Amino acid sequence: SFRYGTIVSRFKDCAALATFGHLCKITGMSTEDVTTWILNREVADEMVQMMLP
Amino acid sequence: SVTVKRIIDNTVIVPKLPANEDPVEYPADYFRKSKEIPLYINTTKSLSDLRGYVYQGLKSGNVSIIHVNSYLYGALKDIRGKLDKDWSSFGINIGKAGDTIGIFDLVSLKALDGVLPDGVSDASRTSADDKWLPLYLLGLYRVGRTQMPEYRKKLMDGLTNQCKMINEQFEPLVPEGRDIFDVWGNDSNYTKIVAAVDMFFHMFKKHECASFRYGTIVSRFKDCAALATFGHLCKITGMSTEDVTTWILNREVADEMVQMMLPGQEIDKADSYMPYLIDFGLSSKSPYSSVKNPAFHFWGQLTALLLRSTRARNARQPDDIEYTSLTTAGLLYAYAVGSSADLAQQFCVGDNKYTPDTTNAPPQGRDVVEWLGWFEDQNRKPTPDMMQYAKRAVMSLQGLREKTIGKYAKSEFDK
Amino acid sequence: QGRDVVEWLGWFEDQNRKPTPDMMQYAKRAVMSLQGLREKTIGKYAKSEFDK
RNA sequence: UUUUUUUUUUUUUUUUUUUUUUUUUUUUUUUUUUUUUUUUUUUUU
Repeated sequence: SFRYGTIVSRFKDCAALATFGHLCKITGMSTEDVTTWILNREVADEMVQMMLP
Repeated sequence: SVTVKRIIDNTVIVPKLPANEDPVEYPADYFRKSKEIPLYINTTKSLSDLRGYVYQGLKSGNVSIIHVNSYLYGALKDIRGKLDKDWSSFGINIGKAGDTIGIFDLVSLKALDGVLPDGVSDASRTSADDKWLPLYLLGLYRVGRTQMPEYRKKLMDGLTNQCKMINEQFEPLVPEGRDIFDVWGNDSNYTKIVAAVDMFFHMFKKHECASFRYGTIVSRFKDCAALATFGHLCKITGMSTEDVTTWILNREVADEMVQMMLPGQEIDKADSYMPYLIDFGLSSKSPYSSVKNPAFHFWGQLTALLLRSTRARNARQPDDIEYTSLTTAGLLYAYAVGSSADLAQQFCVGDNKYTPDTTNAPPQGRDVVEWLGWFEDQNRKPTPDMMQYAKRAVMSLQGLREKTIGKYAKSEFDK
Repeated sequence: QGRDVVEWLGWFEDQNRKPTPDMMQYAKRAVMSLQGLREKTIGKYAKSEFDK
């Protein structure tokens, strides 16, 4: 129960990652199939940055 | 239907929903086990004292239900009522030729031994016993049934009925909302007293004390609304019980009808135990309720409405029935009766009219097969003419309540 | 004719996988004249989607 | 320097209750919030 309030530290300012998950569940597409619909240079860039191994 | 399979990987799934027993219980199938109906009149001590016990108790406070029961049995112990011909129901004999049977000529049996105040109360109250006090105690069962501001409009008609060569006043003061005298409804023995009062005076309509009936009337056919709606449909369509039966066009309405028309139930009998099946504790789940006839209730009451019933306006819309399928059925029936007027000459002066004298034109009369054939040829979809009939029927209905069939019907047909 | 999935899917095919204008009117009718409905319900969702 | 759901987790998710019911229906009645004595412009000479 100590989680209520301690929960907003989890993925704190990792919102971009969260919208990638969300975009998948809405389009219902695979993670890779969503990746292939990225059509702007600076959106590809950010994706590369977000996915570094 | 048995086997269903997931097509992606050829594996067998079995679809299943939770059980639902809670089955019906017929009047007849009860007297198969017991021959009597137990009336547990607890205390049988001092009848004059009880009159004061209930009077002072009702005058704001917690009057015991055990008390009033003991009172009512004492006050209504009039062995009046000259039996006209013969009285028998479900095998139990009650009357013969010229018998002088009273109102409690079904079982009495003594019970418990715990009483409240002890002995002689306040000798304050005169006779005026049987004259009005029993009417009131029975009259609170009528008022107790409801739960909307209609109470302070049905209790108003209680007080004005205790003046028939009487004229007194009132008793309690607290608003209802289920708290005061509403406890009594769930009393097996109290309800049994009310049901035996209604039954006695349904037979002895001419009797002086038959005024007790109004207040105890709401027990006759309690939880038998579906049966009432079937009668109403016959009256409003003008068709016979057989014809109406043939106009059932949904599988689950048919089932319900069959359930209701079980052969050995004495439902068409003049003076039977059947209408008091609930309050005499003969049944824990009426076969005849709206709850157990939801498809039939909706279908019957929707048609009734399209045909210009004023009752139906305010009927409850049930849950978990096929509204779409049911509604289009009801429409066909109403449209058919509303088109085909009966209209035949009845009287003459040696001068009669004889009836024998375009393509998508509706059938001549009110035969199901003719209309069924016509609906097929209409692509199994309701015509513009019948949709316009349904509109005209529902528009200009005013102030219809939430969750009624009237609200459903205006909303469906008058966009 | 009936209520069979294979059959209705084949008819949906014939309508290049997009809902018909009669279908849209059907759902329109089914949702218009729904009264006060609260936020984040499938009621609110359906009226927004089908009543415009 | 931030962060950028006036999002947030623990299950959950009819401002759903099942006890039976369900016309804010009771009709014993009886139903112009008609009534009789003419009369029948809130007409006058």
